[PDB]
Amino acid sequence: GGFAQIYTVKAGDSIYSIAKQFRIDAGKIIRANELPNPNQLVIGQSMVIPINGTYYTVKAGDTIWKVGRKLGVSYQAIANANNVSVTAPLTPGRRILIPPSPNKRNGEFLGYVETSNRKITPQTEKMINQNAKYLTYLGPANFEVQKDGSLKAPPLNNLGSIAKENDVIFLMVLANIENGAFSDEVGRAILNNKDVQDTLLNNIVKTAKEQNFRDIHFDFEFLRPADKEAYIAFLQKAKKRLQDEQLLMSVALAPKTSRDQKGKWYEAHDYKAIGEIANFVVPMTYEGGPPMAVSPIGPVRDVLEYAVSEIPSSKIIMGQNLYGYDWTLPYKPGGEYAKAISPQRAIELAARYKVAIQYDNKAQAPFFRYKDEQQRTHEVWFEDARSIQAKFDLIKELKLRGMAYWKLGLDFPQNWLLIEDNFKITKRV
Repeated sequence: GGFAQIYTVKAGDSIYSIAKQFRIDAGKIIRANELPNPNQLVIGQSMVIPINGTYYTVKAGDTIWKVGRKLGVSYQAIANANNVSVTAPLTPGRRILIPPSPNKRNGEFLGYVETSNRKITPQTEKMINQNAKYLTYLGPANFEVQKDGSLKAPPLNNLGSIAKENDVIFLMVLANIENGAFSDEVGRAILNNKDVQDTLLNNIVKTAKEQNFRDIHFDFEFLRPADKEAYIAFLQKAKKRLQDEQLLMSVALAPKTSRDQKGKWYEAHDYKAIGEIANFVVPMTYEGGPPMAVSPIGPVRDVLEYAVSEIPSSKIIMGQNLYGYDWTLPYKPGGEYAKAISPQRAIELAARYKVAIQYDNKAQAPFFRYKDEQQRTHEVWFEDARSIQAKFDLIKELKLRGMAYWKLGLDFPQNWLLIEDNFKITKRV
């Protein structure tokens, strides 16, 4: 980190002892974190302390003009930020505020809104409109591409307006989905018929002009390995067409860790070739499987380090989940699907069923188990300020373009606080 103050609730904490510790009003902490449980804080719960800069814990020898030299910060800035004389004594063990470095790097952020087969609410849209402040791209999932080259459009609700008013590029998500699943057959029909491709591109361009979509996002998945080359040829064809219309082109990539990795899901995506053609790409670095972290940082790193070896890092937007899952144990394949939940809901569950939140250092993700009123054990994996910050650190380390979020509308206040703390948000309109 180094740009945001992240605090993990400890035994005995109250919202007021935390407020005192950081010399900030409890109201600001509660509002910024939309705390569902301000009088029932959970051990292991993480929150962002809403200020510009971060805190330094005073040590035995410390002074202010000193801390100015030991860091790279104006001493008057430190003094003013803490409301003290420059020659003011410093009590060890207490925190002093250090103003933020002037230099945040730029980042592009993408938000998917799932509207297919749904009627999203005014409340959800209000939330999306708030999120859009922090976004570079946003659009509805999905336009379903048909075998004849026509498009089945999703509900657009108010997303075009939300995008426009927040200087966000309206993004057209194209998917080979039939009956609620990715279809290799739909992929085959389009990628092996040039007439259908022309019809498809006409429909894409027509739709883009009608709604002012300005990025065309191809999310073709589970293609036949046999159609690998055909996909590249189609994307080359699409790229020429879209550039002529001043449209951006982006492509979703199945998460891979090597060039000759086999499997119906992965073979048909040539990272290097697609990376050359697309303006940017999105490796799907997030997850009816068993309990585990949704996007464990080890495997995520492996996929992204491979991506960078094939594709300029400045073209890579990493995928990220805004949800966690609640599994009912014992887990059994074929049985019930885990319940998707917001991180706020996860906190509420830990509070309700009186358990601490744990943190997996290996996965860099929070989790806990709890027992419900039928004495069934649940296991919950979700996201918090710590886990998102770890991903942002990875973006900076690997010099990536930014992050793509599945899916907007979910309640996760700390994500948005941390984007602004860590990045200058790119606006392209």
